[PDB]
Amino acid sequence: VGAXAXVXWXFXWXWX
Amino acid sequence: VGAXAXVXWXFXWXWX
Repeated sequence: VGAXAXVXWXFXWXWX
Repeated sequence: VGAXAXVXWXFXWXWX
């Protein structure tokens, strides 16, 4: 949750 | 995985 990989920014879900 | 909350930086495991 937040940034890198998961839900948030970068990879997986959300943005980036 | 990476940053915010989980394993990596901020909350949960690793650093921050």
